[PDB]
This record gives sequence, structure tokens and C-alpha cells, in this order.
Amino acid sequence: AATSRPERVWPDGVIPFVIGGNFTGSQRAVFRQAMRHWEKHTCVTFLERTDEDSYIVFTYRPCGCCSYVGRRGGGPQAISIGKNCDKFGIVVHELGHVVGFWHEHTRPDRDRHVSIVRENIQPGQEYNFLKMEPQEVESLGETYDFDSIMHYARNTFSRGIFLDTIVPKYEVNGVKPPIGQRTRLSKGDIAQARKLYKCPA
Ligand SMILES: CCCCC[C@@H](C(=O)NCNC(=O)c1ccc(-c2ccc(C(=O)N[C@@H](CC(=O)O)C(=O)O)c(OCC)c2)o1)[C@@H](CC)N(O)C=O
Ligand SMILES: [Zn+2]
Ligand SMILES: [Zn+2]
Repeated sequence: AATSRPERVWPDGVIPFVIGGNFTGSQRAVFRQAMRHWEKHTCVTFLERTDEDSYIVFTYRPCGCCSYVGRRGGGPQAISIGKNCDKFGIVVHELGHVVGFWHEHTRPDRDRHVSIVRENIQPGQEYNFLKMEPQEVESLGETYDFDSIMHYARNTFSRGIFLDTIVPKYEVNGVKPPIGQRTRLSKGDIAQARKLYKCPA
């Protein structure tokens, strides 16, 4: 679910950052490592902000709303981290928003790849499962990525942990594809980010 908006792509892949107060040394290091993980596999670079007008701010607040998708422009933008969402893989996911990715399951073509089980969604959280409108996403010829760091788990926003809200529609390597990994960027995330940022081959 890569943004279609050219203005949201950070110029030259350069993303200035500020780490806010109220984070421990340990948390600050994880933010650095998550950024480095993005840097190792793509042409995106994260720089300590000096006088840039547009930059990200690691903002201490409860997990949830919101981390801005792509470059906002004309000022700072939040990447929001709290006590229950400060681990490496979660920060890598939220940095996925920063670089310009929406959630994978919101791709305009997602109904070919996953079923949404509406009856299992927590009432009031259904809006999180709406597709992006087709003018808002350009997938750059890349296949729907079940292994994406941007993909929801099977029971995200579910009424109960044993109730699925998202079910892949078909098998990959003779098994239903696992979804919701928060370990590392997938092959697909890297390939798609490289296309989005026009990285040298
Ligand atoms: C109502 C939508 C809820 C989305 C929550 C979601 C999320 O952040 N998803 C991705 N983002 C969005 O969908 C989305 C929509 C609008 C915005 C957004 C984000 C940040 C700002 C911002 O930087 N605000 C400033 C204050 C300000 O300048 O007004 C701040 O927080 O300091 C934003 O500002 C309005 C444009 C919008 O994000 C989060 C869940 C854990 N998640 O998945 C994280 O990985
Ligand atoms: Zn997210
Ligand atoms: Zn993708």
C-alpha cells in the first residue's frame, strides 16, 4: 500500500529525525536500530535534524493514533511510540508509515488476497479495515505481500484472540501464508521501497 502521492515521497530518500523526551537510552537505541534496518536494505537515509523544515519526531504517547504516512511537508510530523509498542519490529512498521506505506491489507486489490471477517471485528474498529481508495495507492507492480511488516496479524482488532479478522484466501508453498510478522522487513517491503525511492540497482 505505497502512497501514490509524489509529494509524500521524501526527497532523495533523506528523512531528518528528532527523538523526543521521555524515552530511555534503551528505547532511543532501538529507534536508531530500526532506522538502520531500513537504511541497510534501501537507499533511504535517516539524519539527525538540524534546520530542516520537514522531519519526523519520535513522540512518546500511548500506542495508537498516529504516525504520519510519507512526508507531510511544511513542518514536523509524529512517529508515535508508547510503552506497549516500542520494540524493534513495531518501530520498523511505524517507519514503514514514515517512508510512505499504508497498511498492506488496505491495498485496493486486497479482496483478491484476504477475506475480512467483519463479524469478528471489535465494534467501532471496522474503519481500520476499509480499503484505500484507488487514487491513493500505487503498488508499483508489486504483488500483495503477506509477509510485509505492514500486514496486520490474523486477529488484529478482533473480539477475541481465537477469532480471526483477516484470512488469506489461498496457499503459498502448500500452506496458508502467515501474516503479521514484526521481526524484519520482508523481501517485498524492500523491493517495493526501492521502487518507491528509485534506488540504484
Ligand atoms: C484514526 C487513524 C488511526 C491510525 C493509527 C495507526 C497509524 O498511525 N496508521 C498510520 N497513520 C494513519 O493512518 C494516519 C492518518 C492520519 C495520520 C496523522 C498522523 C500524524 C499526524 C501528526 O504528525 N500530528 C502532529 C500534530 C499536528 O501537527 O497537528 C503530532 O502528532 O504531533 C497527523 O496530523 C494531521 C495531518 C495525521 O496518520 C497506528 C495504530 C497503532 N499504527 O498502525 C501505527 O503503525
Ligand atoms: Zn501501522
Ligand atoms: Zn507491500
